[PDB]
Amino acid sequence: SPWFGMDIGGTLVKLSYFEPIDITAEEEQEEVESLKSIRKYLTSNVAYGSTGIRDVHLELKDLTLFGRRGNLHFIRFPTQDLPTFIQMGRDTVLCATGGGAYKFEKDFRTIGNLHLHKLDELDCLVKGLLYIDSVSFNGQAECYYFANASEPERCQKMPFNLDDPYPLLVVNIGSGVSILAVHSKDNYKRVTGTSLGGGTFLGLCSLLTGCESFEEALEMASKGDSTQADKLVRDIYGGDYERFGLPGWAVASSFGNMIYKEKRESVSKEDLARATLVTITNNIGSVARMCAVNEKINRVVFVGNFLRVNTLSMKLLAYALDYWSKGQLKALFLEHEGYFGAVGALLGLPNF
Amino acid sequence: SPWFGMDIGGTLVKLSYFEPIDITAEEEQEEVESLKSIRKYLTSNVAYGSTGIRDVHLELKDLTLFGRRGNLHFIRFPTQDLPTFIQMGRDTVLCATGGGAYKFEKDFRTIGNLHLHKLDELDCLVKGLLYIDSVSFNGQAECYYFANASEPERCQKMPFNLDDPYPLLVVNIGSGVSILAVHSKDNYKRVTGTSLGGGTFLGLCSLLTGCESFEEALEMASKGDSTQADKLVRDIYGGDYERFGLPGWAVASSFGNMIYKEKRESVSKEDLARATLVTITNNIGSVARMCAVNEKINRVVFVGNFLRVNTLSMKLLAYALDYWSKGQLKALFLEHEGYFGAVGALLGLPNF
Ligand SMILES: Nc1ncnc2c1ncn2[C@@H]1O[C@H](COP(=O)(O)OP(=O)(O)NP(=O)(O)O)[C@@H](O)[C@H]1O
Ligand SMILES: Nc1ncnc2c1ncn2[C@@H]1O[C@H](COP(=O)(O)OP(=O)(O)NP(=O)(O)O)[C@@H](O)[C@H]1O
Ligand SMILES: N#Cc1ccc(N2CCN(C(=O)Cc3ccc(C4CC4)cc3F)CC2)nn1
Ligand SMILES: N#Cc1ccc(N2CCN(C(=O)Cc3ccc(C4CC4)cc3F)CC2)nn1
Ligand SMILES: [Mg+2]
Ligand SMILES: [Mg+2]
Repeated sequence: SPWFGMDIGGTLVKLSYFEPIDITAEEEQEEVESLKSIRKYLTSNVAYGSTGIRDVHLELKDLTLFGRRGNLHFIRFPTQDLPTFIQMGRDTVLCATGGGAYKFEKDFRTIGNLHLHKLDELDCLVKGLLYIDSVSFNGQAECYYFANASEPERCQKMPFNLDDPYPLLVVNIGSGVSILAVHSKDNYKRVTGTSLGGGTFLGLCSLLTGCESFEEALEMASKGDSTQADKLVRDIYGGDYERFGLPGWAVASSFGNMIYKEKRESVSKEDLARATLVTITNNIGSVARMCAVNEKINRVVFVGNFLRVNTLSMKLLAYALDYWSKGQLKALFLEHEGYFGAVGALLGLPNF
Repeated sequence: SPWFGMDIGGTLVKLSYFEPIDITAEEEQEEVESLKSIRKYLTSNVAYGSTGIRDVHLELKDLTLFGRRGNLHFIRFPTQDLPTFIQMGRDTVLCATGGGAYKFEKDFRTIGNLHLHKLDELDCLVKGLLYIDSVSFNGQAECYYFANASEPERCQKMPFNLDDPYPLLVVNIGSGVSILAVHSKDNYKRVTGTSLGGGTFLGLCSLLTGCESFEEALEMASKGDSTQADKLVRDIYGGDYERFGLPGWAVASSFGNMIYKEKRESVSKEDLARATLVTITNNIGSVARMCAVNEKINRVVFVGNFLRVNTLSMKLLAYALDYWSKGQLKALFLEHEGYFGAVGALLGLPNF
């Protein structure tokens, strides 16, 4: 059957699909038309229906997997549209992770003779992350950081080597946030999590601005000034709070200037969008910092699709983690950050 | 002069005023009419102007302070109205803390010959907290907790002894949040803080519901169902996430159900108010838990005026801290929780 791994999250389904490129003359004959139809449908289209997208820039080319050569593809669509996906399927052994592997188990079994194997999401995350870093991103680094994140005229994306990846703090920013401490390939734990994640950004942003997509929320945020909504240390002290080394620009109270009616009446949608992004991002960084200090881990890698096409939040994490840790922690990022669970699920295929 | 301590915060001014009750016959003669006017104005009124309030239930009666007996009064008004207060004053040595002791220093000096002594807010907090617990609340405990916070038919306020108060984690919930680690009477530090505090509750609540006061925000929240806005673990998994011991009722994504337009169209203002309260309160508890674990401190005391007339948030903190710490941390509360800085400032009077 086709080789897939699927991560069904609260918001997005992520699918990794291995396309064989070493099909022999005989193998092409002994392939049933439905399979050929699936393969050409997936490789000849970049949009699937109205909401499915293949992230072509992420494709791993000429990967050797399970003794075959092929291309590894990365595909996403909203969990809300999983009924369409399953209905297309009713027109295979499926390794699946994420909460939806449990929630929609019975729905996947409406596909006759389909074998569903549920795999744990944080176990799939770690395996897929380590795997993709190991094979490289088509010879480039999978992992990167922002050099000189405190100086904007210097701040720039730079590769980071994870050849000895342990220990590692993994911050998975999906709908919510899970924080993992990875000590070895088989020794890892979920430290804690936070409820203020990507779904909070998008949910609050939609309530406050009427935006109707993640991308629109980011576009608004890019044009806004969060300090129109937030109360800063300098709004309370008139300057820095020197005694505890708090700079005047630090946010003392997120949305704290919105207690004044006249400020609520002058704030723009874009300002609110940016304050929402800054609020969520700073809280993620601060929780990550506290977990890193507690776990005695100085490398903090951020994954999940909150950071997809979201350089604002990545740069804010890079600057804030370095600034508030006095340079003791470094923020790391991965090119395939939304897809590690799906890859880890695909990697469980030989166990079945 | 009258004995005052003042804490000028980002949102509220808190004032502690010592009323002597041992005035002798001669002392009453040698008292100038303006002073007599101030004392009778403060003791014969409970509302001052349109926005000042004396919290009569908090009064400490027949306290011995600086070798005199008197009553200690607790008074609050919005920082926005400090210009009115200063203008009334222009119709004394003032010990003052909070960010506004710095920001409004020049304004206080418009009162002729007034000596302003700025004192550090976290230093005043610790001194005032330890002092009030030491003298008791008119013979009752200043400190309390909620017994059996996990069972609602049993949950009840109970006194807690702080006679050896160290070590102590103090979580000061004002506009934002400061977290203090107190190891002794003279050994304490600010561990960290969070920007998601009382001003975030009130600012977001006002944006989302149009409420026009803290009390109205709490009244709305009391009638709402936060699960109409939040995405829970059971919304993602269909039940518990057993592998990591996450119950189905845990919030996976605050406001995470608001990414769906039809849910934004059915959610009530009250639901949004409660989701705002729950979001802020859970984040405060979770940050407090992480700091307590890092500081190796198991007693966590919550202060500041976010918790004033706010039993919902107190009970949520009590339950959440006990539940998520598996009973290793206990949430503590103080009857005079908004006023410790003002008291600590008053206690610095003999140094000048
Ligand atoms: N096209 C998109 N649609 C929706 N959300 C998007 C999109 N692109 C990025 N995001 C963001 O990515 C988040 C979801 O990230 P993701 O890692 O896929 O979480 P999930 O796995 O679906 N949720 P979870 O069950 O908590 O692990 C959303 O909350 C948004 O902030
Ligand atoms: N009458 C009220 N008016 C405004 N806020 C209130 C009131 N009663 C309670 N609150 C809450 O109490 C918070 C302020 O608490 P408080 O401890 O007085 O902070 P502050 O000292 O003024 N701010 P900060 O400079 O950060 O220390 C507000 O954010 C509200 O959530
Ligand atoms: N990555 C990462 C990362 C990102 C942010 C972060 N912060 C920790 C420090 N903060 C704070 O104390 C926020 C704060 C709260 C209250 C006050 C009172 C007026 C005195 C002042 C005041 F500043 C702000 C948030 N930590 N880490
Ligand atoms: N006092 C105190 C206190 C209050 C709350 C608290 N929480 C820590 C545990 N939380 C979490 O992991 C929140 C969370 C995030 C993501 C997910 C993913 C679907 C799997 C699931 C998921 F549950 C919730 C917040 N901790 N302490
Ligand atoms: Mg996920
Ligand atoms: Mg204060």
